[PDB]
Amino acid sequence: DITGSKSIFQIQYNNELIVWEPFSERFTNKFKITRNLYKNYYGNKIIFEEINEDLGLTYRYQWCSSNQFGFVRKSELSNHSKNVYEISLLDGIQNIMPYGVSSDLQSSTSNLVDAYKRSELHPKSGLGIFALSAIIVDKAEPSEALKANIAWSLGLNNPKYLVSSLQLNHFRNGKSISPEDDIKGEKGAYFLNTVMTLEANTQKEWMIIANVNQDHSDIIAITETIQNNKKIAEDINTDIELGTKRLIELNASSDALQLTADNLRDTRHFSNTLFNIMRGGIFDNNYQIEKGDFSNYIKKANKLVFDKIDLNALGEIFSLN
Amino acid sequence: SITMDMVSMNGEMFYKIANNDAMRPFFMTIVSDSNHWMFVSSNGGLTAGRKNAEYALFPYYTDDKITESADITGSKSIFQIQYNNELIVWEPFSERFTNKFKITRNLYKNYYGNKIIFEEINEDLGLTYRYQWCSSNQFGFVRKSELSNHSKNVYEISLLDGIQNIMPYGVSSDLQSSTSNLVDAYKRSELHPKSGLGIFALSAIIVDKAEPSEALKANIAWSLGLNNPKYLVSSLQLNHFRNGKSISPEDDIKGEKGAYFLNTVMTLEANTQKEWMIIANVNQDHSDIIAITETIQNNKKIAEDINTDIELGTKRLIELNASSDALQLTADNLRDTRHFSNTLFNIMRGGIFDNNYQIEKGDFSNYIKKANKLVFDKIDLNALGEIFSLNDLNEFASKQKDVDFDRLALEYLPLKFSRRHGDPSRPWNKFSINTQSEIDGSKVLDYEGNWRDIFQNWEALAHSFPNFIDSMIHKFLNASTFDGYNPYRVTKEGFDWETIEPWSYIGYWGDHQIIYLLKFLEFIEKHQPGKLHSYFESECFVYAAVPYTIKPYEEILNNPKDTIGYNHEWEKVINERKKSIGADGALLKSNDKSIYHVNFIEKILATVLAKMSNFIPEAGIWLNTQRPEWNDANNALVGNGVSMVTLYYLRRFLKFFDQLLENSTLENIKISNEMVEFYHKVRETLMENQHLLAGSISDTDRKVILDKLGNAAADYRFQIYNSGFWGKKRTHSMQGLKNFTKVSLQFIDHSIKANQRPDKLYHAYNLMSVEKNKEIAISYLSEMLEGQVAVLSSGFLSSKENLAVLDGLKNSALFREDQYSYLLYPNKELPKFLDKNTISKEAVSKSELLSLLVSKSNKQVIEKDSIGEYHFNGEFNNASNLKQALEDLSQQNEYKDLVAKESKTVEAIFEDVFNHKAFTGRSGTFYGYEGLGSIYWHMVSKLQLAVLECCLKAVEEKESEEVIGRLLEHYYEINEGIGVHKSPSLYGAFPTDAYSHTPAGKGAQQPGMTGQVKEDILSRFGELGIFVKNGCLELNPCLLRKDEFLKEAKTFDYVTVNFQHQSLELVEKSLAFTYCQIPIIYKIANQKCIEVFTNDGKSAKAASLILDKQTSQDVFGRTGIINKIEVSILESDLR
Ligand SMILES: [Cl-]
Ligand SMILES: [Cl-]
Ligand SMILES: [Cl-]
Repeated sequence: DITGSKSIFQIQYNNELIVWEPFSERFTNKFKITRNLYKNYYGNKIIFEEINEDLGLTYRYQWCSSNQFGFVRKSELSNHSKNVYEISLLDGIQNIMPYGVSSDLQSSTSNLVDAYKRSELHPKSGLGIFALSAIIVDKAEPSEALKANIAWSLGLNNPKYLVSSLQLNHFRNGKSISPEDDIKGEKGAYFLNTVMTLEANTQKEWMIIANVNQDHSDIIAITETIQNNKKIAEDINTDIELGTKRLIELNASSDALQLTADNLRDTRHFSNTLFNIMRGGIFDNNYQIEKGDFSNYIKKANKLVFDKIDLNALGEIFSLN
Repeated sequence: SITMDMVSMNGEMFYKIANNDAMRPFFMTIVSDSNHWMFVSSNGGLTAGRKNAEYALFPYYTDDKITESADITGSKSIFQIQYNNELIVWEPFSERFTNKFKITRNLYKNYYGNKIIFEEINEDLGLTYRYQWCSSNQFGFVRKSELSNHSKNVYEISLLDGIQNIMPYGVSSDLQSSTSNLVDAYKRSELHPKSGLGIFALSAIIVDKAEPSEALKANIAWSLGLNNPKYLVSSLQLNHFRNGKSISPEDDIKGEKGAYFLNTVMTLEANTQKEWMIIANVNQDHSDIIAITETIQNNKKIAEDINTDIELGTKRLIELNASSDALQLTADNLRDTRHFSNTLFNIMRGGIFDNNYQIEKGDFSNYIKKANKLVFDKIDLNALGEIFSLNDLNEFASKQKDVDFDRLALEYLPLKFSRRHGDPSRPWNKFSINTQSEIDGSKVLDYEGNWRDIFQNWEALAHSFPNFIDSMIHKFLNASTFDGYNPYRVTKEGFDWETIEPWSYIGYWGDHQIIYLLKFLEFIEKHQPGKLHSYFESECFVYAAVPYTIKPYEEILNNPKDTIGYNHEWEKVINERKKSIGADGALLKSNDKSIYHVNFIEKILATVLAKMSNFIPEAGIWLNTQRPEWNDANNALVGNGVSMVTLYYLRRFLKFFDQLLENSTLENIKISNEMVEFYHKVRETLMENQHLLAGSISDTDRKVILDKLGNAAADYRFQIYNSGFWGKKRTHSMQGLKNFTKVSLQFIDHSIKANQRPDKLYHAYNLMSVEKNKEIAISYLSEMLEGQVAVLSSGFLSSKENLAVLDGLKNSALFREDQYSYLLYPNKELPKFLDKNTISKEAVSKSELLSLLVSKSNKQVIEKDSIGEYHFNGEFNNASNLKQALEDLSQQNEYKDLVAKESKTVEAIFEDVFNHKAFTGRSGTFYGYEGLGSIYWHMVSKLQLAVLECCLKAVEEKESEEVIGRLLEHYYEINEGIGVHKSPSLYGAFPTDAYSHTPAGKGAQQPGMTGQVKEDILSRFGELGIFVKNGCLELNPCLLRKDEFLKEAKTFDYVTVNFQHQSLELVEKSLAFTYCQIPIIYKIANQKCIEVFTNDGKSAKAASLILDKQTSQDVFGRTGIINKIEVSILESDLR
């Protein structure tokens, strides 16, 4: 309810404002709903889905990974009713950690950490910066926090932004929010607020991207991309699919791929193999070895041997043979 | 919408916050007379237990997580209500059914702070549900439930009500915090069918050892008041019921969080109410559980016995608090309630005396045994009874002719009820309420506390028990070191010092000595004039052996952050003496004796000379002892920081001492031979530099003076660390000491005059640096509240100057508008993330190294972003990270030379970007606690007391009524800021409860045991005109407002010194309070008069409001001779 994905919709139906908060337990048995959960055959994507059967509205969000961009939350709001709906939506992620809090400190002393939080919005780009005012340390010495966690968005028109969960309940109670760009002392969050007309038999999509361990240069690169790169959505989707492709290549090298009459068995063999190579490893490239890695390994193993053996006769890459 | 009213609930008065759910949830401590603790949010989320976190009923987490846990932990109630042919589900206090019903939520807390009620009105159904938490020494926690039908309908209701996420016995708070999932696998919750009692245990105590580990205790919950209940011992079916279905009884659930739920079906008629209770307790063995099961089955009056024990709890709470003058009755119950809670939080932290001035032989005898085995063997306590007074002990001691017994007898403090101030909002502090023996639950007479916290609490406590002041003074002095400092903690047994575990080091706090000692010395001289004089030549004081070596002066000057080593060899000798003697083994010996004894004059010189040895003219007292002063958040000022704050209080200390010496008729003093050189070198340094005070002091002369003072201290301590005290003393002139005090005051006064700002505020903390190794330069820091508090406390400024300071303060950046009170230092905008760390293009291009690193796309030190701006590497926290990176670069051939050439240049660019030379600590770099925009209430209340003392000075010296009036206006406004009359939404909690701080973005944070309360106790006594001077009590308000006086008749229920609960009838135009637990009634009258009523049935009247010394001693001595005092006050003297 307080951490991760959160979505609230204010829907004009008749001359009534109706509030729907999918995946929450905030409105028990208010609506007939169906919840479905999806996971892909490779295990690297998951979709949460709620159908509001009273409104003929479905909300889905999907988690994907991107080596380049971090985590990508892809959202779809689908109107399969015969009605046109005026919807004001608040959607995003909450209890975003700032960079540089140890897991130990967050576990034992979360309240103290809050006093060091500062969440900001970069106005031009809509990117959210989740940082500390200082790295928390016992020493009586300066301790600058020069990295951040981030979240940003594509696909919604002229959004208002929150960088905290302070106004979430106000929205839940059918009221409108004020934009935030600088909140101190509170759990980080990243929410988009937009108003849209969702026609019958139509679907609206958007995505939120979040990443960790970002320095000033990393953040400027994203802000520039948001402003100048017309194909940024495509580049994100390309990097997601590259991820799947690389996952398949790793696993397939350990005989993960089978096709029988029974996809459950085929899928289980895939995941078995993945969990095996995740724990024990997979070979880099068949029986191929790199001179540089091998040379470093010998250096650490036995300095006498490393001094004595001349590896010049071997190429930059060579086989086990 | 959010109002606060007084409301009777079942015949008991509570404060009610209406619509409490419109406030951001706030955190509370529910107090007990016993060993209960309970930390609860206004939303219902809680942790609770007995003694400490290792006997938690509900899991012990930080206050954010407690607040966030309300849906799954603690109280839970679901009602299935048949109306029409519809089953309607209502879950009060939950967020499960948002806006399903029109509801009102109200929160109640009683005047004593030991009961809380949560209430939800379902306005659509005309149904109200309330539950109340109470404590019982015998039974544990009691949750009293009421379901009230105020509709015109009859309802068929099936209810599920109880408590969930009940801890099993024997889970450590550490394990529950870090590994709660593993704990679940060991849980087994059971129901005892015959009784309905729930048993919450582990299958085994969780341990790393490969050994059996039986879990032979449990937590329990049981119930009264419901007919034929079904029971759940888990939350597994909660959601089934939430969805309108019926439940199956449970009596054995493994692997799941414990819960205890009752299910019954009832017909609730119109205009009727149903009641029940749940009782829960911790740390129960098989015998304990059988006793409850038997009681449930056979004891017809068990409900009454529970209610009796709850009320006994309240009564005992009142008796404890009343003994420290907690009970007042004025026209304003908010003020009366705040005074009650202030006093409670004071005695909770510092303790309360067991029984007036009464001492038990057994406790006392055990204390002597632990203190000094030689003394214990030698002293025959037969002549004393099983119980005896402080006076009886003094008389007994006077006959034994043993100075070590004198000291131990005097130091004895029969305190109880103290505990450390840890809680979910102060999770770095471990707490344990160790007030009942583990063997038989009898009272425990013990105490422990951090130096500053406990001596602060005791100043307020002493007012109610004045004859213990000598005890406190000796405890303080005798726990001080020869080099003028003290260990970090005091205990009944003696004292504890910090040890070294890293970047871990020990030290001494600069503020610990002067002001805290002074308040006690001021107290005794008011109550017992001449008593301090009687100790001038009495060699009954000792020196605490704390094994810290303060380094030579030249090493301190060289690096004033590296100044104190732990002496492990000294430690071994102490531990050996402790085995051989007891606690007294931690006292310095001499060449001659096991325990070295000195007089009061020597003890004062020890602490004064240590401070003066760190005196930097025009700057203050150097902070160079590896610990800060009061403000931990400015802890990086240790090293080059200098305290004007301590100098201001030293001015007050030395003026007091100057007058004390002047009133003496002793012609000589007697001090350790070793101290003579030190005392003389310091005195001489000041005498021969006094000519400089005609103007300002150069940086050259500043160093000449500090070098002489510092070298003198260093030679003294070197001699004692290496050779010890030889045991000989020398006779010197009293005139010479008066000369020393006078010249010390001349230097301090000159320094004060050099520390006024243009805005009329005073400097709090300055910086020093050593220049051309021949000069000491001073620079200045921001305006700080603490400086204003200290200079206004100094006694140095005139009334007009005090008022100019306070006018400056009101108009300064320290005034925070929304709460109309004071910050510690200005709020400031910190740089936003993308503004923190940019290197100018010019600086990069002018550096060959940085330009080369950019060229080669090396990112170890500097990186260039895609709009062409330059940044230091994002991993750097400070210069030490930069240095390390430059050394890594210097391993590479192409960088080696440039790194050697430009390292200093690059480091200077770093310092230019980050300005770390200006860092004073986390105070300027965070947004809670002592941080930016935060009001830290203890310091505001110290300001209030200082302003009061300024008001009393102006009245006394007969300033113009304009000056008196303007000073009083400051007093009343500061008091308003404290917030007792604010709305709950502005205060952010119950305004009658103290909290540590209010940050910029939230209401009050950290409930209860703040040191603020001791200041507000003292200010309240000042307001009521309770003054002691020349051994005489005066009851004569000059600052008290007319509106404090009652507008209607009221009954004052109070407790006498002999624990009798009695009543007085007050009329209009009067009020009441107690002092030394005597009730005092003020009444408005045509003529001043005091009337003393004695237990012989007589009374005695005079026009003077100053009592004589003998009558005053009868008050202070708590002998029950005086029954009450009535004081007739002029309307024209009220404000
Ligand atoms: Cl502690
Ligand atoms: Cl303490
Ligand atoms: Cl001696």
